[PDB]
Amino acid sequence: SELKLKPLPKVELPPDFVDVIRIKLQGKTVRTGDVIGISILGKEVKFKVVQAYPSPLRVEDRTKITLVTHPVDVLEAKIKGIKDVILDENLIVVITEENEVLIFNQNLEELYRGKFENLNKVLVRNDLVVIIDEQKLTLIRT
Amino acid sequence: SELKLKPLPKVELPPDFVDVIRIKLQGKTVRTGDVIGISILGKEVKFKVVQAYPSPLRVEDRTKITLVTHPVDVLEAKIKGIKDVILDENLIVVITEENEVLIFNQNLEELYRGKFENLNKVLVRNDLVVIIDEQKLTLIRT
Amino acid sequence: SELKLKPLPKVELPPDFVDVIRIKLQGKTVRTGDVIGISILGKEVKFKVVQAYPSPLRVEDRTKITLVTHPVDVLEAKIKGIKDVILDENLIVVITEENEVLIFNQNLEELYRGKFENLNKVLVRNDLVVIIDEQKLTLIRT
Amino acid sequence: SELKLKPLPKVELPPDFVDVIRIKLQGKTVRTGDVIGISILGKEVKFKVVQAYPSPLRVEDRTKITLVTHPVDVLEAKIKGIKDVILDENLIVVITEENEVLIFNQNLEELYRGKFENLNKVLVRNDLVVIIDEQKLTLIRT
Amino acid sequence: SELKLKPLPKVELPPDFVDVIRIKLQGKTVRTGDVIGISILGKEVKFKVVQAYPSPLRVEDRTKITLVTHPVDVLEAKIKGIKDVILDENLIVVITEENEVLIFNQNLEELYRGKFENLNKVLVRNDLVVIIDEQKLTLIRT
Amino acid sequence: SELKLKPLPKVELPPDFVDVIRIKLQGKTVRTGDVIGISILGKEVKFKVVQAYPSPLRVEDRTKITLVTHPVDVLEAKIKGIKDVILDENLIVVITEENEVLIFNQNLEELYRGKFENLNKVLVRNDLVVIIDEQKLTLIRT
Amino acid sequence: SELKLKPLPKVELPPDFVDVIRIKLQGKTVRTGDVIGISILGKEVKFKVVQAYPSPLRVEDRTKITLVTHPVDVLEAKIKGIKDVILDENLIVVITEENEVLIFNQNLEELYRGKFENLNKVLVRNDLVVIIDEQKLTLIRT
Amino acid sequence: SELKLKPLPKVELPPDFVDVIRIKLQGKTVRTGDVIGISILGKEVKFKVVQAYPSPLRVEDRTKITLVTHPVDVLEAKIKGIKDVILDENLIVVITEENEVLIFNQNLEELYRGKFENLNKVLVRNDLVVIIDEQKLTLIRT
Amino acid sequence: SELKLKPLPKVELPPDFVDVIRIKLQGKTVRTGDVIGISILGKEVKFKVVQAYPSPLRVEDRTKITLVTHPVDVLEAKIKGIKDVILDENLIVVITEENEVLIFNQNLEELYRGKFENLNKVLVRNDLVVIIDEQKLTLIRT
Amino acid sequence: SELKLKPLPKVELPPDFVDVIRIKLQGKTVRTGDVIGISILGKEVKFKVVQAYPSPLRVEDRTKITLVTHPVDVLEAKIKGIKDVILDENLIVVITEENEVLIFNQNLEELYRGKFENLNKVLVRNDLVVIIDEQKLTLIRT
Amino acid sequence: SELKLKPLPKVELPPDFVDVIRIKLQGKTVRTGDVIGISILGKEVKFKVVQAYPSPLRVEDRTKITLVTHPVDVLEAKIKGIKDVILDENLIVVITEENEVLIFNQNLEELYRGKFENLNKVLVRNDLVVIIDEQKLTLIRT
Amino acid sequence: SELKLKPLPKVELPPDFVDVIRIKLQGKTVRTGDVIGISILGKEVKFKVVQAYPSPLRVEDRTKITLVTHPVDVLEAKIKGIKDVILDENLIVVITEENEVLIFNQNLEELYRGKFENLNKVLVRNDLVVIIDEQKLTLIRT
Repeated sequence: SELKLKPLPKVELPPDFVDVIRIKLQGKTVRTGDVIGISILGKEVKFKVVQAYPSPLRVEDRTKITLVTHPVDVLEAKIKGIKDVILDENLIVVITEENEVLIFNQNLEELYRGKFENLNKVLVRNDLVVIIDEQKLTLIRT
Repeated sequence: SELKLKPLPKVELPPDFVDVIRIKLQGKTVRTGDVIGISILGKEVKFKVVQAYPSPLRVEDRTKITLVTHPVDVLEAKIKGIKDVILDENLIVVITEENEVLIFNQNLEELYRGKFENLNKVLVRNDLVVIIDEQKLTLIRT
Repeated sequence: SELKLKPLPKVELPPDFVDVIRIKLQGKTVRTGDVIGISILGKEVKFKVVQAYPSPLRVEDRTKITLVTHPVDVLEAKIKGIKDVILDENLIVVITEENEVLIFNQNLEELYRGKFENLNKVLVRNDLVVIIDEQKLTLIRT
Repeated sequence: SELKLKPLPKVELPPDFVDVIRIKLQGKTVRTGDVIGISILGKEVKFKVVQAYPSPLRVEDRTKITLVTHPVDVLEAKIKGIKDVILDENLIVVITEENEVLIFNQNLEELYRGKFENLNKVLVRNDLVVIIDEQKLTLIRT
Repeated sequence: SELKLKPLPKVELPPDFVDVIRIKLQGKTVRTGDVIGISILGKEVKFKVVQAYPSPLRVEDRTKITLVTHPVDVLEAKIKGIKDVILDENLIVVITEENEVLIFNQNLEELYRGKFENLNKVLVRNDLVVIIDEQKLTLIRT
Repeated sequence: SELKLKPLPKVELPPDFVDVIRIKLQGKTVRTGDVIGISILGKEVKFKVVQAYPSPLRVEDRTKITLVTHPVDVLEAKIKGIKDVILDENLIVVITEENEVLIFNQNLEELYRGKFENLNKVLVRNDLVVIIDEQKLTLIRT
Repeated sequence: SELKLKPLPKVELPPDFVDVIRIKLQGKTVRTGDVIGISILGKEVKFKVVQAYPSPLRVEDRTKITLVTHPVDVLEAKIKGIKDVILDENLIVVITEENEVLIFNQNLEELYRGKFENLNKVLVRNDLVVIIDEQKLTLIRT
Repeated sequence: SELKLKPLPKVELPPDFVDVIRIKLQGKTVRTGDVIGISILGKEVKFKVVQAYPSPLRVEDRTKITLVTHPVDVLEAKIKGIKDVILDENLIVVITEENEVLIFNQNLEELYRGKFENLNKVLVRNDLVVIIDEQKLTLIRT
Repeated sequence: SELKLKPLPKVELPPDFVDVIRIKLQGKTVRTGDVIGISILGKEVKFKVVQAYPSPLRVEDRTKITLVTHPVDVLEAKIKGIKDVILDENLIVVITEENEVLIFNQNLEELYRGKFENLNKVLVRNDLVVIIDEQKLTLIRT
Repeated sequence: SELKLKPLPKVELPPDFVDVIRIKLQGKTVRTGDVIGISILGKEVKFKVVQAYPSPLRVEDRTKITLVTHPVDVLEAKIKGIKDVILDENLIVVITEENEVLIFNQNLEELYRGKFENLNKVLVRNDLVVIIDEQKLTLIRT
Repeated sequence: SELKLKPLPKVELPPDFVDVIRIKLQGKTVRTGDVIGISILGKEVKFKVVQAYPSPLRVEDRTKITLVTHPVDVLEAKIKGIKDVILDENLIVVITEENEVLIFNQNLEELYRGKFENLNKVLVRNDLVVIIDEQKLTLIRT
Repeated sequence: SELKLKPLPKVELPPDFVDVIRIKLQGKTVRTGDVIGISILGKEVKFKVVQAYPSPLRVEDRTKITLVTHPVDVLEAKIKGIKDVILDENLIVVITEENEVLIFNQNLEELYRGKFENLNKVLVRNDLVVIIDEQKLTLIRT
């Protein structure tokens, strides 16, 4: 059991902070990507579960807990057969090998999913995504 | 059979509202872009059909219904044989196989429709669209 | 007990979704602002705990659960005696009545806290915050 | 009683089309934003009701019907007792007499509705809406 | 009878050009604001009727004709009691003393006209015009 | 004979409006690009002759009259053998196969015409047009 | 033989003024850019020679005279064998066959003239002109 | 009596060239903007009169002559009783004591001159000049 | 007594590392901006003292230590009697009670130091700082 | 052995200060970025080691010491086998031979370090770093 | 007598550098603003005479010599009775109490000097300076 | 002996100005690139020594003097085998064929010089220069 946590955006640390975390999170179920509030020294402190191994995970006394210190949010998305990726202002447009078009925002939240038998083009400009086959024009607004 | 819906007023919903929607829409025909009013907790709540796959579609028991929490709009324009598309600042220009030029705005409302026997090139910059054939030059001011 | 949850960014909804949520979240402890992953129909779905009443809260069979549908993140911060607020690009600068300067980012995460006996000025431009008393100049970079 | 209409596809019309439209609308109720399909020369053409004065209205013999060649769109939202409005980039923020805050986009689609007991100031910049009372600071991220 | 004409954008001038114009416009009816093509020296030349006195006017031998030379389009609109004018990109918003709102483009074509019993505010930003009374919010897109 | 007219920016339509137009324009001579004021229902209404076929044309009983509905100004200019067209801010530069350079504005008014025996280059930037042969440099400021 | 003229004050002209101008310029020499004063109705009016084709030219009876409205100016610089030209923000950079570099501003006023034995490349950005040969690097600051 | 001059080609001059110039201009009249050719070392060199103080002026022995390097130009327009001036992007707008409005470009070339009986306000933005009096609204499009 | 620290390499830390830091730094003197290397898990890890309140400070047992997860920098410049401060694009200009002007960059590195007997005004725009006294004008180019 | 130094406060120095600095640094080890305090005229002045060649270096008698008047800063980060680097707005992204990705800011402070087994492409835009392999897509939000 | 010199952009410093400078500049005449090359350690080094007090000055054994270290160019110009200063892009416009207008560039080189008996206004925008009295409008383009 | 001088920015010229300059520069030593103030007609006039042949040079009666008239600063730097030059805002980056990197400002003052055994890349963006070999990353801030 591994818990990789990231304080948001900071934490005042008491002595033996690991024992405290273990006691406060004892028996809880945790998944990768979760955000958990923990009462420390009388004040609420949020932690992003950067990684739970495995996920989900039940926090036990044997669970190893580490602090993540990078001032950056890491977000992942499993996508089968990525043909091309287009990047605009807080827009991420992914086209798959089977002509499926996906639209994500800055938090990597899936804003749009579409299937297109034929697929001539996909254009991106600012808030706009235009999808072109040989029968219709599809416009998607963010 | 797939439905992606979202409420027009951003009100809080009971989690089983999907059942109410299913029984209400059972056997009815739904297209992308439709707006359907449904009584919830004694008040009518309007729902926009963000996407229907396919469209049109007849709601069955095995139809997947999805709640959307983002202001995505999906617009379509049925156009036969799209050869190429140009995307500029709030202008969408479409050129077909039969040498037709169509001009849309950012809301996919048609601003112009035209046919050209000969057709060499099509240029777009800001509010201006220039169309070049073998005989004449056509200036279109948006 | 009240749980106001917001799907991120969407959820495919099964019949009797409330019973499912109640069963999956049964006996868990939840605070306002948390983000929880829930396995639904074989797929992981994240929910932002928009509000837990009270907070923290232990999910029981009597707990009323509602879905939040607004495509917007609401973030709150309790600050005693707000004298003035300055707003720049993803920067929120707050000055208190007792000459305390606070700097928040776009996620309302406290980036900086400072106490200043005397306080002549606070200036903001882009990434920069300049703090002026009668003894030193304090610059804070975001 | 006045109707301002425009065709959705920008096609060439015979000058007496208004008569057929009149026979179509004789005795019907029409509001601003309505879409009316009418057969012209054997093909269906959709017309948008750019404006109806008043709205709603029942078409009579003395109802004036006007063809519009400009791309104006008119949207309205009934809100009782509007105290103040802030207009930013594709954001419309409305504050009522009872300290209610509503946030719309450029299509006048509701992004948020919230009520606030105390209310000192409301600041808007880009995607950010800051609401300031005497106790806490509320950040709304669009 | 007086005709004030403007070449668009130029005219090659023959001897006794006044007699030429008089003969070519023989028996025609002319209104202020019209644009007329006249065959001069074997080439079509466009003239803006900058002013017809009176308007409309029937061109006779007694009609006095003068050339306007300013490289600028002058457009006029009679409005009783102008309270305020707001000016943006190719947008002219006029508010009268009796709360009438008018919206013109760069060619002074009346894009919008509205009456509002109560009237708190009128805001303009780019393509958007927002009108605020004490009952509803009106959004106008250009 | 065909007359394609566009109301500017709108027209209140009477019954049998085609007969009305035919009667009002009876015996008049019309060229493509003309703008004509016609008194309809007691108010002056401007019509752009979007196209007269042929041009010029004498309106007769056989003349087919149609209304144009596109919210766009279409301007045409016959140019023999267009080699290349350059597009900048409200500037349209056309180069012919016989080394002639033409410069138009946003209204397709011929601002400049020039012949150049030799012709190496034509560069465009903002208001400036630079023409290069093997003997001199020509600068044209708009 | 062609003259393109325009009055300096944009005042109204009698249509036959060209005749008077002709009497004034009979047998005289006219160049591009010249300013010619002519008495009309008892008052002097100055006319700029927008273009003289060719220039210089001797005015005859067969000289074509055109009235111009738009404020176009034509500037020329005789330079033998222009190899390439770079056009930047208010900077015109010319390179000749024998490796001569000349720098002009937007008024075609000569800012610099220099000769370089070897000549590899010439770079331009804003106020800076960088000249690269086989021996040294030359920086020219505008 | 002062002359500020500069050569048109930026060529190297002998330090005593001013004497030769003096011999050339003895007893002649020199104005601001004039171009004077003078033989130096057997080759003609053109000199622009950057400034003549005053202008016009008759050259004497007591005339001060200054060599200027920087490409400054001085343009003037005699206008009696200038009440106010508005300076925008390549537009100079002048309002006189008797409510006359004159519009110039960046070359001080007159684009428009107009008289208005009453005169409330004058607004300027980009290409648009709006004139507000007690009777009508006048739009001037540059 | 307060310490806000953050690691220079963004490595994962054991949660009780604060104990190690406390025992390592017990009785030592620490100032804001200091960089202190501390052995963790057999590897030296450098920690930047983001803020020490007060500074300097001697680490005790009751000293609060905070982990920071963001790239905040805190810079200070001790300057006696600061009258006013101007913040522009990457320039910070300070004016004191004793008429001293100091110029810093965005990293708070001193670019200029100057004293002025008389002192009227100080203007800042981009790279230029203009200083106006009763005698002379001083231009400072950054 | 070469030292390039500059004073932190921009004070006036006696020309022989380098001697005192030499006596201060005799036999000491100096690296790039070091800060060295030296008493001049009775007051301590800090000097930044802008560059040391080589670094580290031990000051000898034959060590060259240079006074610098330009505001250049030089930062370096030892990274074994740098495969590629992408430079955006205050973001420096480094990719190594072993497919390691490191993200730094404009102060060369480490924001992130991560290792990726497979690695097709890395895209950068504003605050966004997108990492694309054959299985998943990784978004890094700065 | 004081000489304040600044190396451009750096100087390698020999022992007893003051004696060296004194010997190399012995008996030379120096004015504020001069730039002098001095051979030091076998290499030419430029020094800007940041200040000579008095100016001019003859370097003698009594002359006090100091090094200036600020990474900034300081330029001064004595102007009697400065009423107002306007600052634009690389443009500095100064108006005196005796209605004299002076125009400087980024290097404080006097680009323009003008006297105006009456003086209503001075407006600055980019390269343009507009001067308004009660008889004429003066435009100065830089 | 030849002196090529440039007035900054102007010079009032007396009769026999060459003799005057020769007498005023009597016995002085002059280097290429120097700036010298000379009292002429009672006013200090600055001259850039554009070229001294040879350099340095002692002004004698045999010295030939010419005036340079270009309103531009010409700066030269001898660099053997220039492989590539990158140009940004007031930044000039030069890479030699033997992997030497040099960084100059707008005044061609050598801001940075570096040797790199291995050398993969050099990137430039605004104030930043990044240098990449196979062992370290070098960042240079301007």
